[PDB]
Amino acid sequence: IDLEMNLFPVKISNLKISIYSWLIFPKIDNYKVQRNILEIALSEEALYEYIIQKNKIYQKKRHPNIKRVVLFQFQIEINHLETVYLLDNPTLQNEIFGSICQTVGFEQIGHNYYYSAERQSSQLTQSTKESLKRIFPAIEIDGGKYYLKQGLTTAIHSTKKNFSKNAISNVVELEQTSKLIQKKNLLEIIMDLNRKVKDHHKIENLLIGSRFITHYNNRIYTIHGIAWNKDPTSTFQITFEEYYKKNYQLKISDLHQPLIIYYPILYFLPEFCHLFGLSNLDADNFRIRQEITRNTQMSPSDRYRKLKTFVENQDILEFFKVWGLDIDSRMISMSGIKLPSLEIQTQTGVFPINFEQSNWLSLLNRSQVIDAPELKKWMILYPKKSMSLQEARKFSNDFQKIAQQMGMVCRPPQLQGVFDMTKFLAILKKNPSQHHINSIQLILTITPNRNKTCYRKIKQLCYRDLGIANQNVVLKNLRDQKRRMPIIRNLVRQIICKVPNFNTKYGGALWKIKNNSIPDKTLIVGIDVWHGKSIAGIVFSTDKGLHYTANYTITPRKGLEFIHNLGKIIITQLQNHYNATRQYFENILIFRDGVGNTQYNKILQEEFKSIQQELTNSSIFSEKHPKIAIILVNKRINRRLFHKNKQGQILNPKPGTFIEDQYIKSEFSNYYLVPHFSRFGTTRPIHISVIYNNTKYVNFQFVEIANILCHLNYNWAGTVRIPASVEYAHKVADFIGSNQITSIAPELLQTQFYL
RNA sequence: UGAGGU
Ligand SMILES: [Mg+2]
Repeated sequence: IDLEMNLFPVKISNLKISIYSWLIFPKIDNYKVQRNILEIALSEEALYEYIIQKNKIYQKKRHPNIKRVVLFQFQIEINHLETVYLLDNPTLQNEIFGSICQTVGFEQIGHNYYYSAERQSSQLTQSTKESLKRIFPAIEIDGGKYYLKQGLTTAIHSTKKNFSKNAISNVVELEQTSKLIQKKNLLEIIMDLNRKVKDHHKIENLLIGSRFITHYNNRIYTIHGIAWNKDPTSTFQITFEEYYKKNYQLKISDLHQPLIIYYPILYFLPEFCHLFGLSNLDADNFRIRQEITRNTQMSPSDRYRKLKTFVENQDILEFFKVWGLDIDSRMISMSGIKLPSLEIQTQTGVFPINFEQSNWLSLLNRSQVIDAPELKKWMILYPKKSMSLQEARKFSNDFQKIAQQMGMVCRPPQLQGVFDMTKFLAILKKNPSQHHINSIQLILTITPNRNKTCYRKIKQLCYRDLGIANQNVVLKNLRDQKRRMPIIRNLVRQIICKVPNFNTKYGGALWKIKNNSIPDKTLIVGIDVWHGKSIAGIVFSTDKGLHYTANYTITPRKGLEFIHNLGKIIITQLQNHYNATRQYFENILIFRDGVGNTQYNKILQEEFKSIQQELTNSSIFSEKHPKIAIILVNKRINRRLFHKNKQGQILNPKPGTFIEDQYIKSEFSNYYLVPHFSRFGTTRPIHISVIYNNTKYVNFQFVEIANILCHLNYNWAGTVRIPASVEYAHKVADFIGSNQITSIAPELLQTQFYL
């Protein structure tokens, strides 16, 4: 099965690069006049071949330092600083690549590059310019409100003894990425909110956590606060108005505007910012989401053609070859391996997946469930202001009949309406005896407001004070009839997994696998971190990826990603399993989440040493050490795989296909897995990094296991991208962090409360 | 917050 790999083999010439430093006698840092005067000076000296990267200049040939006064509108310095070969340092190679991509027309936003119209270089011909405009058009969203800039994310990587026919020195990764910006500035948004909200604190709540790009400097930041008592007229030590006039030459319109705060404390003027991504007021708009998804999702044929016509452009290739990087227009020839077909089973029948058919909602709608606890004393909460009595009764009735159809035996609930929708549960917690808090197994909730404060309040209060699981639906999302029945069926699906069982205190199980490649006597561990007070979530599964007994901890330092006491909470669960079953786990697979960018490897080794110390210290488990496997799986990658049929047509790789990365120079064995299926567009794979292994089975079985976990995600009826043990950990972390839980009641920890 | 891929 032939495949193509979006890494172009780049032949890099050992060009001698000279680094020059420039200074300007006047105290001007306008980011545009400095470049202009530098260009004037370079033209005066007549060095056409040059590269400008902020404070340094790249040249192919070393020439002496020239300083001269430029008569404009004034001493321009040149200082030789560095000269090493290009081949040795990938950092340089990336810098020249980025500067060239900036020259050809792209703008460096964050770490990516995005096309534009004004910041362009004239040496490009009109045909090439039109082709680039077509390939990377600035799409308009919402009829003049949102820009959708389409550009490339790039990286230069060294090869690891590549077979081809000669070994290539380096490869280049190219990914087409679309980024959304909003036309309106921050000041307009805050004024609009103040018009209707009329509450500064509520405005801070709505605006906090959002990302914004400043255009005068074009850098991205996160909203950490807003000072309303602070005005541009006030002074700060190096007034903000004078600071912008001198440093950036931008006229200020609002002298009484508040200033947004982004501490490492820096203050930014909202009139010169723009929100990042979809607006919160339109976050879940169906038509808006459909339009953006249509405009950013490229069919595999479309994406492949776009990439091929971009790379095959002889003019851009000449531009890059000038600076020693000869990109090969062809693509890496490659042969992949398809994992064995997987068969899903339930309590009713056995139905293999075979080719495609990677969604099985029909199976769950026409069959029963595996594990489901009887619902006896469950509560139903509906708003009494938006009172629909007979509608509430019929909702209870159809919920009951669907639960009966799903194999989950259910009892009539206690339909109760509240004005407050929050204080009823407070009264419930105040009186255990009257309300029988321990008797309630589940409290279904209906809130019509969708506000993120009430929802967080109910999910935190039901889990920190009572320990009764709840399920939330927005009343508007329920009133319509087109997707009401699917929504209620998915409600049954989530409730099955979200209510504790009486026997083993476990959640429900929806499907299993007929033949799991997961070896017997194995504890699958999935760990993720949500960084905000940052929380690390962990999930252990003694069975072959069926039930997860989650746990959480506070990462010692905010922003840091390293668990201090991983070994303690792992040996605790091993001891619990030994006490329960008098059995010792033969294998322990750790599917930790992260990016192995030379820091996560050290962190993972530190965690491994910590767990080794704890487990050797453990008297019970010292003499028999369970085998350990530390495997990194990654979500945010810019890699893709393209598939070729006999007729030479682009197609998504068949789901479950995988490959071993023999090109990137990494110390550990990497694999690329496409687990899922998407109807439209190329599907982004996942990066299985096998950092540490002691277990007998080869890494191929590990990739197969990860694919199995992918084909076991209970939240989505069909296959998913990230293996369930990792997404579950991420969901644990997101739930604990977002809802500010002080401590989850231990009884619910074994339940799948994160779904 | 019906939910995953985008
Ligand atoms: Mg949910």
